[PDB]
Amino acid sequence: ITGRPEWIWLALGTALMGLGTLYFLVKGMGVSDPDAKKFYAITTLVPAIAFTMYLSMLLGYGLTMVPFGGEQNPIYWARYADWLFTTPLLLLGLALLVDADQGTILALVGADGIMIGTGLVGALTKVYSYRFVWWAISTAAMLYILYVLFFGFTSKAESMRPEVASTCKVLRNVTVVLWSAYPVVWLIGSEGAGIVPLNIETLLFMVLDVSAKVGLGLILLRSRA
Amino acid sequence: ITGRPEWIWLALGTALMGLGTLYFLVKGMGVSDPDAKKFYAITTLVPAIAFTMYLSMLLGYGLTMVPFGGEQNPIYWARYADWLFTTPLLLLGLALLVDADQGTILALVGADGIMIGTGLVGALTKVYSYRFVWWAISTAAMLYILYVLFFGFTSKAESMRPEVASTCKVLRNVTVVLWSAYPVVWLIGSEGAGIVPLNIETLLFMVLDVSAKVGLGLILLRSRA
Amino acid sequence: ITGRPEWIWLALGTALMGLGTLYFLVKGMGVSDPDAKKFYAITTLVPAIAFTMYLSMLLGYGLTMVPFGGEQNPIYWARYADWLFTTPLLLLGLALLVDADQGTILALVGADGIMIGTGLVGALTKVYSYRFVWWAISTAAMLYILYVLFFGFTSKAESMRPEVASTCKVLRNVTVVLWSAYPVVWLIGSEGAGIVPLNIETLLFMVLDVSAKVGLGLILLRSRA
Ligand SMILES: *C/C=C(C)/C=C/C=C(C)/C=C/C1=C(C)CCCC1(C)C
Ligand SMILES: *C/C=C(C)/C=C/C=C(C)/C=C/C1=C(C)CCCC1(C)C
Ligand SMILES: *C/C=C(C)/C=C/C=C(C)/C=C/C1=C(C)CCCC1(C)C
Repeated sequence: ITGRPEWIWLALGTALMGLGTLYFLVKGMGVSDPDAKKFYAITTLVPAIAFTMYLSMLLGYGLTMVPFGGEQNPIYWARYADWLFTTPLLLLGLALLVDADQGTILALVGADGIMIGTGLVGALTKVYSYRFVWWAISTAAMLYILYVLFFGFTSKAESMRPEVASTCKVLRNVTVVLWSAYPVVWLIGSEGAGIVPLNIETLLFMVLDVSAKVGLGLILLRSRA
Repeated sequence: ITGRPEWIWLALGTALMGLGTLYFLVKGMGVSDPDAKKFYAITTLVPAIAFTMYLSMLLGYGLTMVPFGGEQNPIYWARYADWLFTTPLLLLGLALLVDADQGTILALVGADGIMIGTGLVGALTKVYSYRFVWWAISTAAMLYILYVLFFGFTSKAESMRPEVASTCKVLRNVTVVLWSAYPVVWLIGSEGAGIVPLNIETLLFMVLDVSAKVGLGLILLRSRA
Repeated sequence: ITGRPEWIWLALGTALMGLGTLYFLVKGMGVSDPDAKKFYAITTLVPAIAFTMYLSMLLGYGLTMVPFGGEQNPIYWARYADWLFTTPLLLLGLALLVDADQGTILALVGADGIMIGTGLVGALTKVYSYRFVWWAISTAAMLYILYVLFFGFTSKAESMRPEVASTCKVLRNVTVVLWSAYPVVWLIGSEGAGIVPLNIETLLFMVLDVSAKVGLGLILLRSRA
C-alpha cells in the first residue's frame, strides 16, 4: 500500500526523466549563441535533477512516514526536493524567455521558494488540522506566482516579435493549468486528504512531472532565444 | 515552560510579520524604476519569509528539543531558518543600497552564511562546553560582517549624493546595534545560558525581529533607489 | 575505531584550514581591482567554510551512524556539507578565471550540485547494493564536470594572454587529478567499501582537502585577474 503498489509509476517515472535527460544531453552538445546555451543548460538540469529525485523515490531513500490523522502515512519528501530545485530553475527559464527585470525575477524565485518550502513543511506536519493551513499559505504563494505569470507573461510578453504573443499565449495556458494541478492533486491525494489512493496519486503526479519536466522543456526550448 | 508560556509573544509575532507583509504587498503594487522594484521585492520577501517561519514557531513545527547541560532544552530551530534567509536578503538590501562591488557582496553574503550556519550548529550541539565555542565562531563571522558594514557603509557610503552620508549615518547605527543584539540575546537566554527565561527571550527576540524585519524595511525603502 | 582513532588527522585538518583562512584574511586586506577582490573573496570563503566543517568533524557534531552491510558505520556527513559549498565556489573560481559564459557556469554549478547532492544521498543509503548505484551517478556528474573542465579550460582557456595556455595547462592537470581522487578515495574507504580503514581514509581525505582548499587557492590566486 505504501512504498510498494506504485513502484511501477515510479520506475516508469525514472525511465522517462532519464531518457529525457539523455535526450537533452545528446541534442544540445552543439549550440552557438551563449544565450541559447543558457536555455539548454536549464532544460537539461531539470530532467537530470528530477531524474535523481525520482530514482530515490523508486529505491526508497526518498519515502518517509508521518504520524497524522490517527495512523502512519507515506510521504515522499523526495518529491519536495525535486520541485524545490526544478521549479526555480524552470521559473528562471520562463523569466529569461520574455526577458524580465531582476526585480520580478528575485520576486518570483523567492516567492516560489515560500511556496515549495512552505508546502514541504505542510507535508511533514503531524497534526491534521494544520496540514491544510500550510496548504493554504503555499497556495497563496503559488496564486501570486501564477498571477505574475499570467498578467505579465502576456503583456510584458507581447511588445516584441511577431509570434511573441502567439507562442506565448500557448506557454501560459499550459504552465498555468499544469501548475495549478499540483496544488489540487496534492490536496485530494494521500499526502493531504484521503480521497485518492497513493497508487493513483503517484500516476497522476508522474504524468504531471514528465510533462512539466520534458514537455515544458521542449515547448520552452522551441521558443527561440 | 517550553512551547507554551510564550505563544503570546509568538502569536503577536506572526500577526506583526504578516500584516507587515500584507502592508508591503499593498504598497508596492505600482513601482516604475526597475531598480525601485528590486528594493520592493526584497522588502516583501523578508516579512513573508519571516512570516511563515514565525507561524511554524507558533504552531510548533519549528520547536525541537536538545539534550545539553543535564536536561532537555527547547530550541526553535525555526528562528535559525528565518535569519538563514532573511539576513542574506536584508544584507543584499544594504549592499545594493550603497552600490558595492560583487566582491564585497559575495564576501558579505557568504560571510553571513558562516555566521548563521555556524550559529545554527551551535544551537544544536549537545555538549554544553561546545555551544559557546560555536557561539564564538559565529560571532567572529558577525564581527567581520558588521566591520565591513560600519567602516564601509560610511566611507563607500558617502562619496555620492547630499543626504548620502546623512541617512547613511542613520541606517548604520541602527543596523549595527540591532544586529549585535541577536548575539547577546542568544547568549544570555535559554538557547545558550540560563540567565533569561524562554518566556522573556522570545519577547526580546520578537521586538528584535519585527524591528529588524519591517523597521529596517521601511527605513531602508525610505532611502531612495 | 570510529570518531576516535583519527581525531589527529581531523585536528591537524582544522589547524591547517584555519591558519589557511587566517592567512587569506591577512593577505587580502588590501586589493584594488574589484575583480581581484572577487578572487580574494572566494579564496577566503573556501578555507573558512571548510574550516568550520572540519571543526564539526573534530568535535563530533558532524559524524553520524548508518546501518548498512550488516553493522553500524561511521559517516561524516560533515564532509559532504563541506564540499557541498566549497566545490561550487571553487568551481565558480576556475570559471571566472578563464571568463566563461553564464551558460557553461550554470551548467557546471548545477552539474556539480547533482554530483555532491547525489553523492551525499549515496553516503546515507542503508542498503549496501545501492550505495554504489549512487556512487555511479554522482561519478557521472563528476566525469561531466571534469569533461568541461579539461576540454575547455584548455581551449577556451588559451585564445588570450601569453602564459594563458601555460599556467592553465598546470591548473588543469592539478584540478583534474586532485578531484578524481575524491571519487576513488570515497570508494575504497569506509564510507563505501572496506578496503581502507577510517583511520587511513581521513588522512587521505585531509591531505586531499588542505591541498584542494589552500593549494588550489594559492595556485588559483597566483593566476592574475
Ligand atoms: C517540475 C515540477 C513543477 C513545475 C512543480 C510545480 C509545483 C507546484 C506549483 C506545487 C504546488 C503546491 C501547492 C500550491 C500547495 C502545497 C502542495 C504543492 C507543493 C504541491
Ligand atoms: C531578521 C533577522 C536578522 C537581521 C538577524 C540577524 C542575526 C544575527 C546577526 C545573529 C547572530 C548570532 C551570533 C553572532 C552568534 C550565535 C547566535 C546568533 C545566530 C543569534
Ligand atoms: C574542497 C573539496 C573539493 C574540491 C571536493 C571535490 C569532491 C569531489 C569531486 C567528490 C566526488 C565524489 C564522487 C564523484 C562520487 C561520490 C563520492 C564523492 C562525493 C566523494
